[PDB]
Amino acid sequence: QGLLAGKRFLIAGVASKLSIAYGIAQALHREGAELAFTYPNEKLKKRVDEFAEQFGSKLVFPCDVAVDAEIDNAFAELAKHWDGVDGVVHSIGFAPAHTLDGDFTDVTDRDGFKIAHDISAYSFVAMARAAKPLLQARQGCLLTLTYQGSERVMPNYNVMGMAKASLEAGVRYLASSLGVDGIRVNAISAGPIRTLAASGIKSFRKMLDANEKVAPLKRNVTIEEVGNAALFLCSPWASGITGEILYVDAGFNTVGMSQS
Amino acid sequence: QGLLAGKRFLIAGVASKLSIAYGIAQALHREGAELAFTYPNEKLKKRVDEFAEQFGSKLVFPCDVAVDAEIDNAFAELAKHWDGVDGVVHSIGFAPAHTLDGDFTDVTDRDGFKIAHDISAYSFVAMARAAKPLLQARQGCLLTLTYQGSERVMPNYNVMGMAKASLEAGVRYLASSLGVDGIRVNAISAGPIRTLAASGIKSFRKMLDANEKVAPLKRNVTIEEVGNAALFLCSPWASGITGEILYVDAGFNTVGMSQS
Amino acid sequence: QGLLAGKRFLIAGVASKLSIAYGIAQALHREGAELAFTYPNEKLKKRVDEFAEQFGSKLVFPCDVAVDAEIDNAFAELAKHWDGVDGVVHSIGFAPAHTLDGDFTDVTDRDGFKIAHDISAYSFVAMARAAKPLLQARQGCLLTLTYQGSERVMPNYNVMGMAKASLEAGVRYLASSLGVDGIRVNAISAGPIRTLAASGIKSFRKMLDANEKVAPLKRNVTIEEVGNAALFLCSPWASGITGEILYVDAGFNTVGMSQS
Amino acid sequence: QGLLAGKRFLIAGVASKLSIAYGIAQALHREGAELAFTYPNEKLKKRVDEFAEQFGSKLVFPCDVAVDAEIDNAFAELAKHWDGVDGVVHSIGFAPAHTLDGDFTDVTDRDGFKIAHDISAYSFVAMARAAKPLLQARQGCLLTLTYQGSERVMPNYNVMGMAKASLEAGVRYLASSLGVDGIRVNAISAGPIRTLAASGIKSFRKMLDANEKVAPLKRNVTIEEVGNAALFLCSPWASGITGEILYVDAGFNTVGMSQS
Ligand SMILES: NC(=O)c1ccc[n+]([C@@H]2O[C@H](COP(=O)([O-])OP(=O)(O)OC[C@H]3O[C@@H](n4cnc5c(N)ncnc54)[C@H](O)[C@@H]3O)[C@@H](O)[C@H]2O)c1
Ligand SMILES: NC(=O)c1ccc[n+]([C@@H]2O[C@H](COP(=O)([O-])OP(=O)(O)OC[C@H]3O[C@@H](n4cnc5c(N)ncnc54)[C@H](O)[C@@H]3O)[C@@H](O)[C@H]2O)c1
Ligand SMILES: NC(=O)c1ccc[n+]([C@@H]2O[C@H](COP(=O)([O-])OP(=O)(O)OC[C@H]3O[C@@H](n4cnc5c(N)ncnc54)[C@H](O)[C@@H]3O)[C@@H](O)[C@H]2O)c1
Ligand SMILES: NC(=O)c1ccc[n+]([C@@H]2O[C@H](COP(=O)([O-])OP(=O)(O)OC[C@H]3O[C@@H](n4cnc5c(N)ncnc54)[C@H](O)[C@@H]3O)[C@@H](O)[C@H]2O)c1
Repeated sequence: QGLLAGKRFLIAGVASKLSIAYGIAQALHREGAELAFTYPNEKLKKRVDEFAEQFGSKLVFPCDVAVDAEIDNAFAELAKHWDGVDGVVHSIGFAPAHTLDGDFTDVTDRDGFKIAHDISAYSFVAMARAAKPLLQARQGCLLTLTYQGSERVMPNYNVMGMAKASLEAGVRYLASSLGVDGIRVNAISAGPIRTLAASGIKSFRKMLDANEKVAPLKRNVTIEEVGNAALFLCSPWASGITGEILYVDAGFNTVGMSQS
Repeated sequence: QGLLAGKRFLIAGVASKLSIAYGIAQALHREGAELAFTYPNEKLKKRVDEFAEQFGSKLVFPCDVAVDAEIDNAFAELAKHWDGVDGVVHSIGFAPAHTLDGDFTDVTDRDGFKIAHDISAYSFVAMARAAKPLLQARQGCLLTLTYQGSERVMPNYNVMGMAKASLEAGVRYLASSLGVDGIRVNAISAGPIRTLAASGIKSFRKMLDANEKVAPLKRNVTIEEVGNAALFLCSPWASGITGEILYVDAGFNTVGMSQS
Repeated sequence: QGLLAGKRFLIAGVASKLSIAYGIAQALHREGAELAFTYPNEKLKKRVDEFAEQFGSKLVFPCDVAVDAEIDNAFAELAKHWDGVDGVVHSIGFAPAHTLDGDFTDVTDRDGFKIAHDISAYSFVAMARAAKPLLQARQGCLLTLTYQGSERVMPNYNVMGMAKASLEAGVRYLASSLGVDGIRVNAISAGPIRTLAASGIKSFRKMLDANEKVAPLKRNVTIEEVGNAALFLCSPWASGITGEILYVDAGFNTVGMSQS
Repeated sequence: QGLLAGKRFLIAGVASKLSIAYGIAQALHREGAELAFTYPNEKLKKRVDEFAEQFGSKLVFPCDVAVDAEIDNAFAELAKHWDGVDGVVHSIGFAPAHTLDGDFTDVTDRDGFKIAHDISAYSFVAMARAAKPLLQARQGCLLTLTYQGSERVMPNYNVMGMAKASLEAGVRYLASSLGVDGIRVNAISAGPIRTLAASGIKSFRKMLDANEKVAPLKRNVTIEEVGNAALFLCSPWASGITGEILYVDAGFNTVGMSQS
């Protein structure tokens, strides 16, 4: 038996096999978890069904976190199939491209700010409410991904750095609120990894090349290592850890100035 | 001839004689600065006109930071009068009443999140964009107010924690964007202060009494030490300080666990 | 197999069955690890022989970290039995009772300060150096314990706060130095736990009680939960992690102010 | 008059006209402070009398911070002239050369650890204790200098980072220990400036080049910009500010990764 024998986990935000969430899906399944999966939109449905089956899963649901009623239904639809759940993994984030390309002051407009924070920060609080019942059942847990662009400035990150800072404070507030029920809320801050949201971004190459040089382990981290770190926080080995941001970035955050 | 002699400062967020905005206006004036002012809406037009008079000022303009026209217009209006400005002081913050009262997961709703972040965080960026031409002239600087509820959970603060965390990251993103022009960007993390944004609230009472016991100096902060600290971060004595979050809370944030 | 099958770990700082290093050992053996052990003075030896016998181990050595030869010695003595080690686990700390018993200014003399930083902080840098040859073979990994009394004031803790601050800086620096050799350095900020360090102290309970009231999971943490976190940080599941301070304190570090 | 109208201030650690101590003293004298100085060893005495002459001071005393006797005497010898005192500025920092030149794990020996901590971290505590009676009288304040080597890795800083972290904790433990006598205790974390610590070192030249590139204000900071921030923390404008590490580094600390 694996560490999560006969446990249930919903995984929000699986678009491709390069995803962080795919790396998280692998790891949990490896340790004998039973996965459910949400999809954002009808175009993604067939691919998420293929990914679901790859993890021996037939529990797929449409959930666009921009809509309230999709969040409510997607967990009311899950409540039919499962009478409880051990963890929900939030691995969602978005910003309009125009707010990510350039200098923060000019391109950061109201509507792009409003979306960044809605999808990337409020979805997690929305999802935490719509899960609270099925989580209370098994004293389950929450996991989200964040980026250190929130604590310190990173080129081009811009309005995401704010929406990610909102989300990390939001982790600590969910943790205190849901603590009394036995639910743990945690996040991982991942180093840069090549996925869909990095597709063809030219900054990303140089920026990964910089992260590789600056980091203490002299390499960029893998979706495998983010998967294993997530698993730990989704497991009973992390029962004393709530409210935590776990940096999985080779120790890049700890470096103030690199020799060359 | 005080420290700020023949300098100009727009002060955004004066609603009463209790306000941190008021305290800041007092000490900047007390050092010989030419203040301009803004007011949210028509109902607060007279009271601010009255508070404007007090500091030799007649440069009062309408600014609801919810609307994009009103932000840009009021920064043209001022550009007729002034051809330069040494500082802008953001001191605006709002969240709907039901978001600041209950269980975080239970009470915190999509629009309440949108609104809180929109007024309490994006307004700062929007004002920095609008204020950018004038500040370029004098190589001036920005200042906003934040609360350590972002960094560590406080009771009944909830989504404002998420909104302040977003604002504080914003301060750093601005610090880097506008730093090429000598424009500084800082914030003050004020202890709790009975100002207008706590009246009718019986929790805030208990909150000030706790703060007095935990704080090292064993006393709350009113608005004149927050005012004098804003004076400092707005003076040429802080020419080397940008992107800072200065804690004006008589040490509260350093205490891990206070005796009883 | 267990996760740590065919892996070797040294455990420095086993005093009693209340100890954290004791708890750590139980976790590591439970997943198939072959432990070594150390003892500081002659009076401890047989108790450490007996704890080592409980984990199927006759690798028990003298290592008083006050003495350089005794640190240099044991890692030559270990070098006979093992060609390569998968990690040292530093779990040593000390301060003269009189320094942890009163007002910080009144009681913090030069020798107290000297011992505190020598045993609790410096030692980790020495035992990193002594252990580096055996660590490079299997790309092993270090791990010390710390208390959040470094980052915020806890009453009585006093000089150990400055020692732990030094130690946590010790971690980030070693992590950069030894990263090049593939080595991971990490710490755990454990919540307060009743162990032989507190045995005689009245005020520690009132401190343990406070933690339970403030912490979001409303409970203290066990040497098991610390132990299980230390297993994860010593494994291939934490290969993407170095320089981290992982809080295992049921989320006490996230709360600025708790209901009552 | 200026801000510090007939206040008294002690300045430990003026080495030359390039020192921060000197630069602070200057800015403190500008606002009407009567200054007293100390010197370390018999060589520096004339130079420190020569400098103390520049600012109106014949109050100059011998104080090697390695020795307890000269601390208790220096504050007994000051107590003759001055009945009370308004602040003590601690600009003392020292580590061996060998410890600040190489790989961290190799060059850090027990004695170099003990010197770096004992001088750069304990000296600040020891002086606060001797200076209590005089400080208590005028409800005076303490200031110290630190480097963000404590919080993140800057190359070749090595064991000093452990001492600056140790120090930065002591600022908090002293802020809460001496807080009940209305004594404020703060530190300035200063950007890199060329001083007598930098003289002879060649890495320093390169480290300022990068710090200028990275820092949002595109410039290093001046002893006058550190002077005027110290002034603020030693003044009545900072009465709500204790236990603070104020960054005066052109916002370098706020940058995760600079473009280029
Ligand atoms: N890429 C990195 O190196 C990195 C580093 C740190 C943190 N992260 C975080 O990891 C998370 C996962 O991103 P990723 O790296 O796997 O990239 P990704 O683009 O594959 O993942 C983001 C996911 O968000 C989903 N999503 C977008 N809008 C949605 C909506 N309205 N409703 C529902 N789902 C929606 C997408 O379908 C997608 O699967 C993000 O929140 C990101 O900020 C990534
Ligand atoms: N009082 C505290 O405990 C404390 C501590 C730290 C920081 N802060 C923050 O400092 C700032 C100042 O608050 P305050 O203490 O002066 O209270 P306040 O109510 O006097 O000030 C808030 C200001 O925001 C303005 N405002 C609200 N909604 C607006 C809108 N739609 N458009 C434009 N202006 C709008 C109000 O007119 C008012 O002037 C806020 O951001 C607050 O959150 C408060
Ligand atoms: N228990 C807590 O509240 C707590 C919380 C966080 C961190 N910590 C830290 O974790 C570590 C483990 O503490 P513990 O709870 O296991 O206490 P413990 O007393 O059970 O273990 C401390 C160990 O340090 C050893 N030690 C003391 N002086 C030594 C010396 N000169 N040379 C070598 N070894 C020496 C002791 O003999 C013992 O084995 C310490 O560094 C402590 O500061 C403790
Ligand atoms: N300049 C920078 O780059 C920089 C940046 C951040 C922090 N700092 C810190 O600021 C402080 C001032 O450094 P500086 O730039 O003026 O260099 P400096 O060497 O000129 O000043 C340090 C002072 O410490 C004194 N000192 C050393 N050992 C002593 C002892 N045993 N007893 C008494 N006095 C002793 C010296 O006499 C000297 O005046 C130090 O703590 C330094 O670590 C410097």
